[PDB]
Amino acid sequence: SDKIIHLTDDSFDTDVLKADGAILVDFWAEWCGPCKMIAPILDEIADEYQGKLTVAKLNIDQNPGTAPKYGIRGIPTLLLFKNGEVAATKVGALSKGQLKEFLDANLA
Repeated sequence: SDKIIHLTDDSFDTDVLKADGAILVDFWAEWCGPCKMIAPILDEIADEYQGKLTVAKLNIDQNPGTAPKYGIRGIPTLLLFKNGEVAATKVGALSKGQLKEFLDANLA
């Protein structure tokens, strides 16, 4: 993309778990309706939140390893990482407005 980290099983530790800041990970798949529905929305958020957090996308079919370690079932699942630790969790789609509220409240 441009600002979105395109994650893999092998880059997860470095990209997410080792990052000095907040990472908003999207677990998601090509066939998933709601994932695709929010994909443009993650684009918007990556812009508005520059220097506050980085957005990262793990497609859980091309990267099957990492999902089971966070007990993911329902997709999309958005996970806020704070310096490699999960602060917050949202399952399913939500609008841009609903995601602002989530981040703003959990980034504090």
